[PDB]
Amino acid sequence: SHMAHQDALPRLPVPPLQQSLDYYLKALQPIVSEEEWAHTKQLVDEFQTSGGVGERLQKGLERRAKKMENWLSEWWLKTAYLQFRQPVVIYSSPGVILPKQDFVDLQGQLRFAAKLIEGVLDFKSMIDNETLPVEFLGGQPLCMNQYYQILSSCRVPGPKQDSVVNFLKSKRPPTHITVVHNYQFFELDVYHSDGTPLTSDQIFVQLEKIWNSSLQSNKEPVGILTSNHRNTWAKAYNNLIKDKVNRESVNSIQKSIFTVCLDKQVPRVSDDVYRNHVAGQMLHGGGSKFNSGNRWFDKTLQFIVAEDGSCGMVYEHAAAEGPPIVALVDHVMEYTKKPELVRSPMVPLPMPKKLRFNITPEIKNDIEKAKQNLSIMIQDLDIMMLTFHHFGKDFPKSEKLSPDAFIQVALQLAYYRIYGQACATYESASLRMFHLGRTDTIRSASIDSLAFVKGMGDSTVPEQQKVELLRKAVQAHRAYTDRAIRGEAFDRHLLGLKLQAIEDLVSMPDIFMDTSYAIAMHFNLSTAQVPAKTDCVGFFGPVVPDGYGICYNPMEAHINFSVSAYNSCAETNAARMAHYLEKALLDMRTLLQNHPRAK
Ligand SMILES: CC(C)(COP(=O)(O)OP(=O)(O)OC[C@H]1O[C@@H](n2cnc3c(N)ncnc32)[C@H](O)[C@@H]1OP(=O)(O)O)[C@@H](O)C(=O)NCCC(=O)NCCS
Ligand SMILES: CCCCCC(=O)O[C@H](CC(=O)O)C[N+](C)(C)C
Repeated sequence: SHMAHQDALPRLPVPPLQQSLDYYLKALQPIVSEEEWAHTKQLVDEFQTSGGVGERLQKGLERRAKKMENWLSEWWLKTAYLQFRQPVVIYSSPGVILPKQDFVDLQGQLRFAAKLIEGVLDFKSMIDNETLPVEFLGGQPLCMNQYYQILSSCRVPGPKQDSVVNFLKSKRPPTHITVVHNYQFFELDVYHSDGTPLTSDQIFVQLEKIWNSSLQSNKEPVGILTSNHRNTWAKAYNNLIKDKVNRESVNSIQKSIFTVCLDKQVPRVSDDVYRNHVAGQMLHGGGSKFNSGNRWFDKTLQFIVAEDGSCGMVYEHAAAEGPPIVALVDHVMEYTKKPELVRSPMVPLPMPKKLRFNITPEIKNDIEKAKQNLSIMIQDLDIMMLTFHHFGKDFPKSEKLSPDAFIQVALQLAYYRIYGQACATYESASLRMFHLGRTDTIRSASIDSLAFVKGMGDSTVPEQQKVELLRKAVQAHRAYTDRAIRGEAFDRHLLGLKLQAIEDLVSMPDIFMDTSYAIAMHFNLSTAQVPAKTDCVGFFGPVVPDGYGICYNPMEAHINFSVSAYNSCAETNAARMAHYLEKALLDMRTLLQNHPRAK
């Protein structure tokens, strides 16, 4: 970002070896057997002995930190995304459900879309001018690098690994966005010759031309190709761009500031599954027969505007994290609520260029294969959207407890109630207080949380006694959270030690081939909090076949929840997990209310 600000930021540290290993052993106690823990304990001692393997790997990481801006940056981006070969849809690209808008006709839909585009361009002005306000977390300045990765960027299919292109700072920065309607892409300039951005009224006029130039959905949904396996898409992509026209259209899409998807009307569904269907529409598009072909999942930022008033977005994870994305959302949404002023008669405008695609028998086959693949993915995705209206951050705070920790502890309780045991739990932690920092792992399953979930369901433990255990678990989780954001967690560290071993060309350390580590890294619960002023909520698929994907936005009086699971695993059920979570939160409130502290 603004290089001045970035330079004053501390560099991602490398936690002490013995410290991280100690935290690791503690986080394992609640998720592994005594026999397994005892063995790991032995591997740890040997691993960190003087003159041992761990010490050499640690030294390597410290050297890496001295010759790079962030010793973790490239490794993370690579292992977490660029090398992740599964489809980006559902398994990687997070989806976001925004507050439903009130437009009831085409003009209204296009009206909001125009306002949204203008709001994004407004936010972009701060990025180009580097005037974007500095943010804080834990009272520390935060990295703003992510904001210069979301716009005018795109992921690119690679035979072995993927790459990312960013034109935000190219010789002549893109001044156009891409609009998709009925699977057809259009190149739309949102800036005038002089350099000033088009007005909402002006953008609206352009969207109309675009909409009328693609009234029928007869064209092939070429964009659905971006939802297939990366290896398959890499090859299909290479073929697709062999045509001059096709390559030209793709280039326009990749360079576009961002994409706006004008989704078509979808079959009315039951009211008890409506929100789940809107979440699916934002995450994957619903299917090849709906709006899945009306997208380009390699594009970093995709804003979706439904015909029935619904709206949201889906973004490619290799670019940024949640906070930056939601920050842009809060600004855009708040912008669409701003009144109108200058309604002067706008001057004529050019016809948005239509990014055509020359289909061939081979390309057609690729599209069909993509449809088939996407159909399987969607059929296996189990989503449950839960709006916890009972309460929000308000109650936990009135109890002098961290809301997020309260929620995480509630999730642990809910899981234990269902399966009778704890499980490796992952909660995203922001490392933005460090230059180029992304995230680390907060492990919600601990000695204190397990002690709580056990005593909580113990009909032989005094209700007041469960209160102490509850507060202790919450405090323990808050402590872990504070350490994580300060670069004191151990997950990314341990990952670094393993990649370092690989780089040092030494045999894989036993500690990394240990069963305990496999268990610890197999997150049956993958979660993250998406704080936002806008009453929205994010969602993503589970990270493992037998796990859940839980995302939430804690508001003051309520909490927006999203729970995902796979139908391939009979042991998991999104609705059930959501219900136990809701009940878990309530029971914890009841417990605390039944035993006030003040007198
Ligand atoms: C882990 C994380 C979410 C915790 O955030 P947090 O703001 O500390 O969450 P908390 O629940 O502790 O605090 C929320 C509110 O409760 C309050 N609070 C916390 N502890 C409290 C206490 N003991 N008593 C009273 N109030 C308390 C906070 O002041 C805050 O108040 P606000 O509503 O006025 O802002 C954050 O540190 C982080 O890392 N976020 C990034 C996650 C991410 O990257 N997500 C996207 C992944 S792609
Ligand atoms: C709208 C975005 C909601 C959060 C998505 C998220 O948490 O992505 C995580 C990023 C990280 O922790 O590195 C990964 N995860 C989805 C697997 C938790």
